[PDB]
This record gives sequence, C-alpha cells and structure tokens, in this order.
Amino acid sequence: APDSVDYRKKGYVTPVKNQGQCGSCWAFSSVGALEGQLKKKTGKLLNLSPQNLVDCVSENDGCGGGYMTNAFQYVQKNRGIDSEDAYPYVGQEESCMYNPTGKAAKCRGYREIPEGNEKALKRAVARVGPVSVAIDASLTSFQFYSKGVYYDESCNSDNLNHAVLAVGYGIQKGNKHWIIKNSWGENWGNKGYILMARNKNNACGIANLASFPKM
Ligand SMILES: *[C@]1(=O)[C]N(C(=O)[C]C2=[C][C]=[C]C(C3=[C][C]=[C][C]=N3)=[C]2)[C][C][C][C]1[N]C(=O)[C]([C][C]([C])[C])[N]C(=O)C1=[C]C2=C([C]=[C]C(O[C][C]N3[C][C]O[C][C]3)=[C]2)O1
Repeated sequence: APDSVDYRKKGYVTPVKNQGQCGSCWAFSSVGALEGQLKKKTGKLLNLSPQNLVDCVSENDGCGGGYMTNAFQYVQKNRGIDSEDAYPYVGQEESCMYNPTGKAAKCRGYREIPEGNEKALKRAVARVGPVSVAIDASLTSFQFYSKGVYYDESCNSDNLNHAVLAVGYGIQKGNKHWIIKNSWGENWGNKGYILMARNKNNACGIANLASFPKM
C-alpha cells in the first residue's frame, strides 16, 4: 500500500461547504475534524453544525474568527454539538440556540501536533483521520489556486490566518503534498480542495497549529 492516503475515499469527509460572508473558517475546520472522528467511532458520515460553534463558542469571535481547540473544548463541556440539520448555517453570528435533542456528536478533549513537526502531522493524519490545521492564506497565489502542488516562498509560517482541513497526503509530480479541504465553496481551488507543499520546510506553517478532536 503506497504511503499516501485520501480519507475522502475512506468515506471520512463530507461535501465541501462555503462559509459565505463570514470569517468562520475555524468553525468548519473543527467540524470536519469531528465529522471525521464520528465516522471512525460509529461508521456514520454526518454534517455537523458550524453555526453551532459560531453562535456558542464564546472563546472565539463568531465571524470575527477563532481557533479550533477552543471549539473542541466547547463541545466537551457542552456534552455535544448539533448537526447541520438541527443547527443550520446562516453565515452570521446569532444568539446561541443549541438543541440537545439535535446532539449528533461529542468529544473528550483534543490533541495538538507538536509545533512545526510535519512527521508528527503525517502520523496523525495517518492514524486518526482528518486533522485540523491553520495556515497563511493571505497570499493571492493561494486565493487563485487551481491545480498542482502549491508553494509560494512568500508564505509566512508566523502569519497564520486560515483554518483548513488536512484530509490526506501524497505525491504528485514527485512532489510531496498535503490534501487540504477548504471551506470557500466547491468552485474554489480544485473542486474545493488544494494540494499544499509537504516537507518543504513547513510551508505556510501547515504543521504549526495542527489539531484533532478526541471522541
Ligand atoms: C477564517 O475565516 C479565515 N479567513 C477567511 O477565510 C476569509 C474569507 C471569508 C469568506 C470568503 C473567502 C474567500 C476567499 C477566496 C475565494 C472565495 N472566498 C475568504 C480570514 C480571517 C477569518 C477566519 N480566521 C480565523 O478565524 C483565524 C484562524 C487561526 C489562525 C487558526 N483566527 C482568528 O481570526 C481569531 C481568533 C480569535 C480572534 C479574536 C478573539 C479570540 O479570543 C476570544 C477569547 N475569550 C472570549 C470570551 O471568553 C473567554 C476567551 C480568538 O480572532
């Protein structure tokens, strides 16, 4: 078995979503990490509610942005997270309207990838499934990506600003990569995804704030 894997084939990832006019990339990165663990722990693939995290994770800033841990931690002490269907996405901070009857998953903590260790992140993705990662996506070469293994020597590992989802890793034209799932719609990048340089010195700081939830 070639040392590369795409959890999309395994059935661990749901369709690509679009956050609309909202800075909720942290909420989708989290959800997809949970969506992945849920399918591992129970064999079911469901769409979890990111609106849930936007409206209720007060450790974050709604559409103003946020981090994934604070999200996983909320699910923990909340004893659950609704599903997309129970808590639909409207693309705008509203009042928390969490419904326990909607609860479609939960988690007993999370684990961080050691900072800047692509080896670690590789193992994780391999042994756990979709991992949540943060990156530098402010560059225009990113925003207009469409094919091949991305890499811009102007990416700044210290300027993380986007929460995306590692869902695999492989090799294209001999170029090691990271299958990344974005939340800007299916018409962005390549059907919503984007291959990002792997082992090229932690490009855009891919493994600089990596994490996944414990279920
Ligand atoms: C993400 O959404 C990433 N960003 C975007 O994606 C912008 C965008 C939006 C819509 C469409 C498109 C697009 C682009 C190209 C083609 C098509 N469409 C793009 C940019 C910014 C917004 C958001 N970023 C984040 O959330 C970061 C992520 C992190 C680096 C992983 N985080 C933050 O911005 C952030 C985290 C915060 C914060 C403010 C306060 C915080 O602490 C609160 C602490 N306190 C609260 C009370 O309770 C106790 C704790 C944390 O900002």
